[PDB]
Amino acid sequence: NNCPQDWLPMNGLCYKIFNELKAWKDAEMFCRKYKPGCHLASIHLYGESPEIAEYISDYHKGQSEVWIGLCDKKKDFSWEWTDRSCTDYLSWDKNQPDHYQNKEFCVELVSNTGYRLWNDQVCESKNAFLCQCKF
Amino acid sequence: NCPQDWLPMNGLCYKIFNELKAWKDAEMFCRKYKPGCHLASIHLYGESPEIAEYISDYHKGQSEVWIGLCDKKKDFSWEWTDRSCTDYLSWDKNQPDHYQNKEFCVELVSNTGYRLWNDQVCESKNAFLCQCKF
Amino acid sequence: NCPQDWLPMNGLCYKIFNELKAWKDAEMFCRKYKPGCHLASIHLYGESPEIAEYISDYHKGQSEVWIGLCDKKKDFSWEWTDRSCTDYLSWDKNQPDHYQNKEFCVELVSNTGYRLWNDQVCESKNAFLCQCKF
Amino acid sequence: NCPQDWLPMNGLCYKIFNELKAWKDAEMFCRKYKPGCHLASIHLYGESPEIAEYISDYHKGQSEVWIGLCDKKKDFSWEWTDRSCTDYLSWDKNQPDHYQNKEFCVELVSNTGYRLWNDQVCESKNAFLCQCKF
Amino acid sequence: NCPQDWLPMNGLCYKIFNELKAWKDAEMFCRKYKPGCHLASIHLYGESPEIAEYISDYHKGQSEVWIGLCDKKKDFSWEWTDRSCTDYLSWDKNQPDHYQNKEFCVELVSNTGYRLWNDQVCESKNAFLCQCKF
Amino acid sequence: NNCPQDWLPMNGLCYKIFNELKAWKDAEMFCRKYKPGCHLASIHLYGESPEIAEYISDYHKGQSEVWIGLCDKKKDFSWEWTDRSCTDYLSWDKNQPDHYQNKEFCVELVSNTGYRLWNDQVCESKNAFLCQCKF
Amino acid sequence: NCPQDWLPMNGLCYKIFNELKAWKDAEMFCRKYKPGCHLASIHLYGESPEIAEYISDYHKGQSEVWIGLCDKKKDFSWEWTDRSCTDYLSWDKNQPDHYQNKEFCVELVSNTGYRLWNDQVCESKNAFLCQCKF
Amino acid sequence: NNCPQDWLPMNGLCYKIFNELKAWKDAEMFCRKYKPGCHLASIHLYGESPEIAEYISDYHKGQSEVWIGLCDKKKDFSWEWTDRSCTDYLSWDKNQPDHYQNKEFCVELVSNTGYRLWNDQVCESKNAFLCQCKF
Amino acid sequence: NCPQDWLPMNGLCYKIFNELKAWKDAEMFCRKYKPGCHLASIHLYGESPEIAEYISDYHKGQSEVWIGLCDKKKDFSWEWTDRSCTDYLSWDKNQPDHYQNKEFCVELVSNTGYRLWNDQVCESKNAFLCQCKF
Amino acid sequence: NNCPQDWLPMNGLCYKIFNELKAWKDAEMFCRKYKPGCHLASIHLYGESPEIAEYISDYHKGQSEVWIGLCDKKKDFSWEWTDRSCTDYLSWDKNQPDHYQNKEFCVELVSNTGYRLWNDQVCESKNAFLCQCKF
Ligand SMILES: [Ca+2]
Ligand SMILES: [Ca+2]
Ligand SMILES: [Ca+2]
Ligand SMILES: [Ca+2]
Ligand SMILES: [Ca+2]
Ligand SMILES: [Ca+2]
Ligand SMILES: [Ca+2]
Ligand SMILES: [Ca+2]
Ligand SMILES: [Ca+2]
Ligand SMILES: [Ca+2]
Ligand code: NA
Ligand code: NA
Ligand code: NA
Ligand code: NA
Ligand code: NA
Ligand code: NA
Ligand code: NA
Ligand code: NA
Ligand code: NA
Ligand code: NA
Repeated sequence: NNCPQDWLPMNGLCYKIFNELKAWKDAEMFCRKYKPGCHLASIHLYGESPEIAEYISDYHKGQSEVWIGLCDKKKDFSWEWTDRSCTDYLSWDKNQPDHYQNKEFCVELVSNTGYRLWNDQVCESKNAFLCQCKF
Repeated sequence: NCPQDWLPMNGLCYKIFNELKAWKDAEMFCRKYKPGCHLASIHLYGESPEIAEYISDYHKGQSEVWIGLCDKKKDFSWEWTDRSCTDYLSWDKNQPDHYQNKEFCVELVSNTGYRLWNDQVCESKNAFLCQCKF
Repeated sequence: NCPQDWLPMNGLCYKIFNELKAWKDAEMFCRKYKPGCHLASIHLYGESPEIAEYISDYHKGQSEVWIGLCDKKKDFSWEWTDRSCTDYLSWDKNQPDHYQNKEFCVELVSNTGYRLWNDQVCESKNAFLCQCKF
Repeated sequence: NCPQDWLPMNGLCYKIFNELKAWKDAEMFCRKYKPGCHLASIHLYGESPEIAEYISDYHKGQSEVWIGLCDKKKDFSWEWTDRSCTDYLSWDKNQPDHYQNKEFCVELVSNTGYRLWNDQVCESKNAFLCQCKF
Repeated sequence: NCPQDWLPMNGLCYKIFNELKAWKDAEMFCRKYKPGCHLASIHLYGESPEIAEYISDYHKGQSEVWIGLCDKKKDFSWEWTDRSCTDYLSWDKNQPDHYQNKEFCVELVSNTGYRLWNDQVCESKNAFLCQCKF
Repeated sequence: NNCPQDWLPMNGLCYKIFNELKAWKDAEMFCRKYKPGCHLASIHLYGESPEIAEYISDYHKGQSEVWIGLCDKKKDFSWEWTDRSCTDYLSWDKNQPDHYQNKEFCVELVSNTGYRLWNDQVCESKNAFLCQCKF
Repeated sequence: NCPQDWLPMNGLCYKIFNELKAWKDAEMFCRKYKPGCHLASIHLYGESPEIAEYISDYHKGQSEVWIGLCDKKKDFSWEWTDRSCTDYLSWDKNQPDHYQNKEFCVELVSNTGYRLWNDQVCESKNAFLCQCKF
Repeated sequence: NNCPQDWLPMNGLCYKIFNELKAWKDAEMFCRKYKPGCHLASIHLYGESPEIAEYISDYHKGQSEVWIGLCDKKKDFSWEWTDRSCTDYLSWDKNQPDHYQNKEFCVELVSNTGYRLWNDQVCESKNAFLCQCKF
Repeated sequence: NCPQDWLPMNGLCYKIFNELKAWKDAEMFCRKYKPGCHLASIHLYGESPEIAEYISDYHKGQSEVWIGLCDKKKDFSWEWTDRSCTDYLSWDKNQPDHYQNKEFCVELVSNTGYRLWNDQVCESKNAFLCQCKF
Repeated sequence: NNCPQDWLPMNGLCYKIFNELKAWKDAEMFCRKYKPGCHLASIHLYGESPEIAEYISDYHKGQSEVWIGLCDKKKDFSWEWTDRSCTDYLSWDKNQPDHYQNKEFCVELVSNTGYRLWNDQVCESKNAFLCQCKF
């Protein structure tokens, strides 16, 4: 909050991009075991996506897509944040979500959009990821 | 304003200690760890999931977990050690029950993921969850 | 900022209405009573007993009471009418049950003091609890 | 947001009622006077002298004053009727004492300026102080 | 702190007016209704459904609804009449499109539940949503 | 809720001048029984004296002094407000308090100073008085 | 906060009076209107347009408008009549100018839309804008 | 910052017990010279007393009593805090303050009560003491 | 936080840099210095004097100072790089002037104490002022 | 608010006394060049005086006077703070300000009154001085 100087402060939390390529579950547990009170980031405001988007475009090593903490654990278009927050904001890319081949149930940030809009993607895909934390 | 090995939550800092201690022996450890600490208190439906998940990830152990709830008068009058109000409950199946009329301290049950509570014999030994102001 | 025939609670204002209406009819009655009204939403363990006592003291009859929770998708996707977050639950025992796949609207149960919820058939004509900004 | 005939104190409204009534009558009178009303609960040192003058000046009559503190278990475990915490005591000398046997309700003592408390017979008729939320 | 025929939201008061007026008339009507009023501005993602449901319930008739957003410079430089920041957008599919370079005022689209926007001829006669400060 | 329109709003309390001439101990009781939560006025900040001064000069109908709620109930220079507020501000006139002839234990605003400065006075003197209320 | 015919702005109420008066008498009228009123003061870059528009809408007839800024020392020390700090300026081009003709009071320039300031003779009858605390 | 680690944070202030035995005036000056903005502690709420009590009982090495920043320098029951705070709260033990033999004008916390209640005491005695600091 | 070598003002931390850079190069420097950094934005009349004194006492050289205001689409539409609104202006005499239609980036004028603004060539190597969020 | 330990926290700012002797001109500049966002101290509340008065008395290594950031630049009783704050508070000493021999235009705190009250004195006089900083 109280954020480290290599983290992005925003609306009470601290956000950071991780360039390692991990599957969605791998990345979630990475954040949670990084420090108490960490998850894959949640978004809740129209004005948070641009600030996140620009931050990734400036500190992202590579071009890998970026996981965030939205999941469809019931495979029925009921999307949930892993920080147990409330799905009160959506920023989907065109024609998404689409459950392509019924393989996609996790959510990434699309590089083509500036990491601004969301896409549902195959869980086991190995991407970069964005942790959020309380400090 | 917590140390980076603690859980921030609603202005206080929480932490799981893996050593085994009796309820009283656990409360005293927290109190003497640093000025202004106690066995943790819970006051919101939302704090119960948050704690359960923190423990399930950082509990370098196996056992159940003490919290600072005690039936002092032994008549279902549950006080917190930190002297805060008892305005929230999260019991397990058919708890509290005073099994053998020797159970008066409260623990977090691992079979529930550490979300529900059970009254247990105070002199038994578990891990515990401290609660500190920093 | 709320009239005296209503209960003030956490910035919003509630009132039990005794005329029986089906779930849909009740929601719309609140909506058109005044701009910014819905069937009530509940978000804290502390809000439940305060609503339960208000109903008991001001409710005429022993009928059940509608609240703004329903499953529009008919698959356990519980959504409040006022679009607030489903961040709290107080289900009765063995609920929700989707009994005979006719129950999709949630009521407060009378013989629990109105602390616990039950999903019920939408056409059932109950009392209802409005929630309004002012 | 208090009306003019009430005392505004710390976010609640307080008013004395001079009609003589037993304790359970006083509590239910407030309850049904308006939604969100009970007998007064006192929580701060600074609140006792403020209620003290208010009653001293607007108590048209001469009686003791019920407040919403009672030993519902009859074993010196006192609870407020608004479900609030018991985080403050302001007893008189030699109180509480369960004198004789049935002194389980709490009254404000006129010989203290209505500042200190005495436990008294449930069924005794007194003036009473409602607190409400407007 | 709103009247009852008005919708309270995030510190301001909103109301739908069903008389059909061109954009500049609708702005001037709000302005003269009471000091400190303008055609509504919208600043949060959650504000849109709130307005969308209000209008649907209270829109006597069937029209598009003016809001206080216009492109005075006729070059995609949209400004709110209340001088607030243009920190939020909620366009309909393909809009804004400056059709035939004659569309510079913003309306709410009934075919989206009044959630999404379209740029429209300013002289078109629409219902309108005033926004006042009390 | 707010103050009534014939009252001065200042820092959460309401103040009104009353031109009736009363003894200090009658002034206090008039205020206390005007409405629950009323006492003779209490002043706590440097900037409060000008606001109270100007207000009186405009809505005062007379040339009398004005009682305020400061009292030496002990008769030994222990000045206390009737509202139980903190004696954390002083604005004494020249050579005050004086305990003139061991009879001056109640405090009045001095019209000769614009009603900005205080004077300890005989309590039985009949002056105007300033109430202070919570609404 | 305010009455329904006043402009609420940043915790105060503003209102224009179309009667013509000399500066001194305008100030006197505001002060004896209601306790806690003066000629208006301006402190933020963003307030001047908010006032400029309010007047342009509710000013009947035409003239210039007084505000509560003057110079009693007769140099260039401008003091508000509400004793607030002179921490914001907004003069018209080449103003102030002491056009030694009794020019020591400030008015709003209709040629700017009532946004920028000008020093003009005190005795000149102009309209005025009061600033009240409700 | 907002309280070191061996200090007790409470209601926006920091507190610490010093077991070095000192006189009441000596203890005051010790605090004031420890850091800018320090005094012998001040108590203001019914709930503050037991939090202090529990803290002292746990962290007080030694057995003596404990000074707090309340004294009667007018020697007439005019009790005032050294930090200029308002005497808006009392917590005396039974039969105190008793000005025993007109020697007692400084205040201490009483062991018999768990350091919860107060006692007026000879200002020259040697007790431990409780500092209070803004950080 | 705000390091002791930065200027605290209204929740953000500002620091002068004396290394001479083109405007884009100055912006990309800030953005890459620390997450949450851009060229400075200014929003209050009172912010301009405080920035001015800071630069006059801490900058080295006599270069004009860049800020993050830019006419990106080159039509007198000035936007901040940190995405805050353009609600404040402090232009210099007869500025902006798009001189020779080659000036689209905004600098501070040393000849005004670094208080007023001027549009300038985008690659004019100047000192710059970063605005960060710690 | 984030004051280091050698500074006085008060009402959101940090203050410190410097015993080095410097003129008013020089003292104001040393503060401003110490850290970004510094000036000679400003005072705005009745209660700020005794809190400053006591801090200086405890930490002043000298017998000298103390500069504050108040001066009459126009030279006509238009007292203006150097931090550009409002002159909303006065604490003038006895028979001050007095422009003694039309030479005194800057303001100091006098040791006579425990550094509580103000005197206008000579700009070029070399006194101790008090800085005020945002941290
Ligand atoms: Ca997809
Ligand atoms: Ca058990
Ligand atoms: Ca059911
Ligand atoms: Ca008794
Ligand atoms: Ca269009
Ligand atoms: Ca006298
Ligand atoms: Ca002129
Ligand atoms: Ca004693
Ligand atoms: Ca230029
Ligand atoms: Ca002098
Ligand atoms: Na988030
Ligand atoms: Na807790
Ligand atoms: Na609700
Ligand atoms: Na209460
Ligand atoms: Na709006
Ligand atoms: Na007061
Ligand atoms: Na103003
Ligand atoms: Na204290
Ligand atoms: Na800024
Ligand atoms: Na200051």
